[PDB]
Order: sequence, then C-alpha cells, then structure tokens
Amino acid sequence: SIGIIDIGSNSIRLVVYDQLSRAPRILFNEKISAQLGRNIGRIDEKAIELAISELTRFWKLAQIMELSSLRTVATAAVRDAKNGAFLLGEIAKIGLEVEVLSGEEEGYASGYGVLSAIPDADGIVGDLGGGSLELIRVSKGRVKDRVSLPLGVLRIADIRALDNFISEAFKKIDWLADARDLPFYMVGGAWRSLAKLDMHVRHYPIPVLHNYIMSPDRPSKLIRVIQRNNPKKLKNKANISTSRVEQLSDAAALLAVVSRHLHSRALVTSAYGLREGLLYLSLDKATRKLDPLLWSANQRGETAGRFYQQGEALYDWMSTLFAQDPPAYHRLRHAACLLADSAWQANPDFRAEQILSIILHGRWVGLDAYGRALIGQALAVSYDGAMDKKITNNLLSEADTIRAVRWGKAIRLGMRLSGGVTTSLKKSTILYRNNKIILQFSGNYKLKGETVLRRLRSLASSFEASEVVEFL
Ligand SMILES: [Mg+2]
Ligand SMILES: [Mg+2]
Repeated sequence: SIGIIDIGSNSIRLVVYDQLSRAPRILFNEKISAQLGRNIGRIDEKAIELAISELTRFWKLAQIMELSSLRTVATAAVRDAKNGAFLLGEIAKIGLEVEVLSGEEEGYASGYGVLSAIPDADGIVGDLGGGSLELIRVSKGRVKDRVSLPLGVLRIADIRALDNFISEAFKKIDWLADARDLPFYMVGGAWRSLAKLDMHVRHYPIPVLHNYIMSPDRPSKLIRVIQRNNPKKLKNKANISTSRVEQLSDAAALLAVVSRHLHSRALVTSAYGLREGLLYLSLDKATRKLDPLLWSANQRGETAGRFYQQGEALYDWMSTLFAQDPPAYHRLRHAACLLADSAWQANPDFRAEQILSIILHGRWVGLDAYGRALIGQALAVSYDGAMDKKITNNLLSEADTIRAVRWGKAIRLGMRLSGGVTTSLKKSTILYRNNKIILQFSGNYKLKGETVLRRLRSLASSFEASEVVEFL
C-alpha cells in the first residue's frame, strides 16, 4: 500500500511496503545503478536519461499496484548540482513531486531507522551513501546529535590521506568524545554489502543481515580480501553482484578509519535505514514504541496460521513453566509462540527444517543472531526436529539449549492438545512443582484423550520430572 523512492547520487531505489505499520513487509524492492552525481559541476545527460526512464517505471509500478501513497525523496547532493533544480522539475513531470532532504532531515531519518529496528540502540549510526556520510548519535529511544559529511562513496576515491581527512573533520564534532566505546550501527547499501562479504569470507553459519556483528578489525581485513580476489568471482559468490567492487574497497577503507576514530567497540548492521526511518517518523508516536519483533511475528501468524493468530493464549498457557527465564528471554518465548503455527502446510517430516529457515533467514528486526538461534531451535524442537547446532554455529549455551528444547516441547503439547485453537487452553494449567510436570484441567476435560499425552511425557522427560495429569 505505500511506496518510497530514494534518489541518491550513486543509485536510486524504489521500495513498496504492504502498509504503514510498526514493521511493514517489503512487497517490492528495486535498485537502479544510475549515478547522478558522477559528473560533478553538472549531472551528465546520460545519467539523467537513465534516471528519468527508471523513475517513470517506478511511477508506473505504483499506479498498477494501486498504492495509497508514493513518496519521492532526494538528497541535497543531487539538488545542489549546477543543473540540480532542472532535473527535479523533469522528475515532477513524471508525476513525482521530489521532497529534498536537508542534512538534518536525512540524518534524523537514518538514525530513527536504526532505532526502529533496534529500539535499545545506544551508539553512533553511520549512513554511508553515494554523496554523504551521516553520523548520528542515538540513545534512550532518541536521536541526540548528528553531523552530515562529504564522504559518500563517490567522494572517497578522490581522497584515497583518508585518515587525515577524518581526523580533521572529527576534531570539530564535540559530541564524539562522549560517545566513545559504543556500537557503530551501519546503514546504507555499501556497508550492508560489505557485511554480506564478511559473512561469506567467514563462512558464518547464520548469514543474518540484521544485527550482523563485526569486530572493528574486520574492515581492514576486507580491503585485503578484495585485493586478493578476482572481482567478478567475489561479487557473485558473496551475493553482492550489482555492487561496484572498487567502491566496496573504498567503503571498507572509510569504515576502518571512521570506526577507529570513533573508538567503535562493534560494527552492527541494521536492516532498517533512511527509508524505514521515514516510515517510523510517519507513525503516530505511540505506535513507534511497539516491539517490532513481536509486531512482525504476530502478523506472520495472522497471515500464515490455520486459525489466524492463536499464539497469545499459547504463550500465556506455557509461560507458567518459564517464569524464571532471564528478563530478556520472555519476549523471545513470545515471538516463538506467535510463530508456532507458521509451518503447518509442510509435510510433517520437513516442518522443523522449514520453521528453522523462516526464523534464521527471515527479515526479522529487534533480534540478534543468538536470539534467532534460540527461537529457531525451540521451534524446530516443537516440530519434532533435532537441533543441528552447526546450522546455528554452536552459538547457544547449554542452559539455553535445554531451555529451547523445553520451550519447544511445551509449545507442541499446547498446540496438539488444543488442535491449534489455543483459546481452549484457558481452562488448563501446566506447572513444574516438586519434580513433577503437571497438566491441570479446570475445564475442557474432554480434550484429554490418551495419545496426545505422549507430548506431555516428552515434556516431562526434558524436565527430568514425573508426568502428572490432574483434573481439578
Ligand atoms: Mg541514502
Ligand atoms: Mg547521504
């Protein structure tokens, strides 16, 4: 239902989202490699010709998709070309009014994009685009400070000396000194592509874009990877075809110098950038505070489940076993319960495989790799799978491996007992007391049956407990 066209100096992108919601699904995403800024200074005719044809396609797609809103933004970089104002008028005649973003508006959108995907972010956001580097301090749910620098990807080759430029620029930014030893949240296409390169180079058994973590030493090592490889093979094998390898080398150099000068403790990818920041700021303010993992997992069980979303009564029912879970884990148990019906159409013996890829390889935010592994292994267990551990890179502690097995067995007992109509679990309680796992019925006694209690035996076994069924 909504579209954003993001015009930069090094590429243009259309993204269509299913609705304006807390965590919307991407229906369509197309990046164009026209480089409006390369000829600064004047934008060259052939760039303009490429851009107007592509933008006209973006307009036409918006018409046939019947979008409820299409927003077009451009950077000040493009506007301030000698002929920038003329190009903006040529775009308007397509039917696309261009909203030119100041440095302030650009940095605020990129920073709230990271806060949308990572609500607890506390660090510096770096948006490396074609024409600018935006640096944004985020803390406490807010953008706190911001600077816009002329260090886009196109500008890096002209300098790269790179250390001295950053050193000089950084001296004038007085808030960097209070922001040391914090994460560096990377957004923009070049740095997201560099993280995909790192995943490939490292063979990291969970290739998650969102919240992928890199040491501050990785960028310097990636420069050497690019130099030590055939550029064509590297791009294709790492799934970053369309990236310009020379630009990626420049991006890595900049990342190394910026990270060192900011004293970044970790480099963290955000799947949400400027475009998702615009959406977040378009929300009602109270909607912004909703948890985007649980929002997105709720929507998935609504659209995929047999009886829409029944995970709420399931989470309520199973959580009396899990009251002592660490504070951060309750929302992960909840997200697993919301997704507990999402592989029902698969043949029984492959549902564990499916649900695991949905969790590990879905576009979830508000979650790190360890959390994906926890939810994914709980849900694999819920669908009668063993736990590979090598697909999850042995990330999990033994305590949390036991915890995931217990979550998964409780989920599947609840799902099998209720048939998936989890409202009926409102008349039941499942408890761990005195070395017993006790399924209590205060009502819906007819659900008990006999065979389904094999799931209770399994759960009891994972607790080293006596299976008990009690009617109250
Ligand atoms: Mg940008
Ligand atoms: Mg920019």
